[PDB]
Amino acid sequence: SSDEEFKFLATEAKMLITAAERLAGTDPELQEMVALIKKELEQAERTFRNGDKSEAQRQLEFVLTAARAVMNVAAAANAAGTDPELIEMVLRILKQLKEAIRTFQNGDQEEAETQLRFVLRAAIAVAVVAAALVLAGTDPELQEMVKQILEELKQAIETFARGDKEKALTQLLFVAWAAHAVAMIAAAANLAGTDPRLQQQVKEILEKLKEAIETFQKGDEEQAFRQLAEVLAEAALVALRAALTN
Amino acid sequence: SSDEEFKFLATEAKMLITAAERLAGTDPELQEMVALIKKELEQAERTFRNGDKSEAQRQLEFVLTAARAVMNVAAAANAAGTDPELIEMVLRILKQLKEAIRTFQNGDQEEAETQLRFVLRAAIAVAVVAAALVLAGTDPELQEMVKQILEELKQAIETFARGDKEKALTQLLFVAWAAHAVAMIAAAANLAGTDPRLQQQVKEILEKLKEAIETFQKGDEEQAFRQLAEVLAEAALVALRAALT
Repeated sequence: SSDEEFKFLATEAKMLITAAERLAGTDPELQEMVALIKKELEQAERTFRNGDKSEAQRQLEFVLTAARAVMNVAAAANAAGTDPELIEMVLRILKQLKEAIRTFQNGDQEEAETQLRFVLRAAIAVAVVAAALVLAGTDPELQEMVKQILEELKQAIETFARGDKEKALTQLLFVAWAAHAVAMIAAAANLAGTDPRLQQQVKEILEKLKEAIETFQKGDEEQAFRQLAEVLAEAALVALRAALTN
Repeated sequence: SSDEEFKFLATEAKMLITAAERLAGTDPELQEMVALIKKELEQAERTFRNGDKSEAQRQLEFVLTAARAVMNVAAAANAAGTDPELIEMVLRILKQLKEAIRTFQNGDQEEAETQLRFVLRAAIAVAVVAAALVLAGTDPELQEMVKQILEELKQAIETFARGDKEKALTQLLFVAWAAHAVAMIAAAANLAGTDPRLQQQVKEILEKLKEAIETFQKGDEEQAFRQLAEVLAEAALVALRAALT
């Protein structure tokens, strides 16, 4: 569609791969996925130099989203440490990413792009959840919430594999925001320290997040999504307040 | 065009509007921009009920990108405080978002969508730098680095305004990853605390990022982008190490 956009896409794609290669470390599964996506990047470059440029761009745009996914998965695998629940989720997201790449190579591009839209959001959510658990430290209330978000992401991935992609997409949207909220609450509690004023505001916002999850599980989706958007804003503000004290 | 996709985009777009309203506070310029995007959202919902559902989704997909940009701008202005450099970039990005919305309303949808590609990424960048400045505290090296990122972002906005959209997008891409790098390094410096061994690693990684920016300013973009990509991974790894102590 444009030579200028191709070079721009190729530059960021190599950047995601370079970071993914480093974050993958010694894990053979992460290294295999990065090399697989890297070979798809170089295949799109040969097609741009030789054959169809508009087709090479569509392959590059797919490669870009796969590179960002594998980089978040690799970052999630590092922060996950030895937690089996997080490690298990990294494996499920990796397998679905590999299947989507095969589906794109096979020619079913619409299905593969539909799959990666779900895979990319799940990869970012598990990275944010993994960082939240690390930031939570030894706080039991924070670890319980992070574990509660993890199982919700597990149900969304399983619902997607069952066939109901629409319901799984709605659940993954809720999981993605609840993950971003708990990561800021955990960062707030870390930055608060021994300050009793900020540590009290963290518990209150943490209670509002649990209520938003309970609203989603009950059935009121419209009210649950509104409650979560409010919790995320408050979590960012309390994290800003705590960081200003340091 | 799909009904389930439209309902999905509308739910997410309302989430961004809701969060942007709280982050904007009493800012009259921010709340006005949120209200304009919110009215475009409701306009897309009315078209979905009474007219072309395919055109309503195309409008809603533009609204979603605009709503995510105004949320990051509100978060940036909230975290920026009275910082004049960050304030200056906030209204410049806010101004560009306004023109792109009026462009979409005039019928030129392709030019408006190309504008939001620059505006959204710039809005996320200025929000990350603003969070990096707060995490920096009084650290002069982290403050100087944050200012260096903001200068590159200023050049990218001005180059985009002067016509060369290609060069501006390349610099804005560098600005975005460098912004994410300084935020993780500043978070690592905060999480390290009084650990001299960890602060040396944070200090050295900050220097590797400074060298990456100098390679970009020298003209060698290819090597500068690889260096920035390597620094970003190292910044994420040192913040994890600092958090585990």
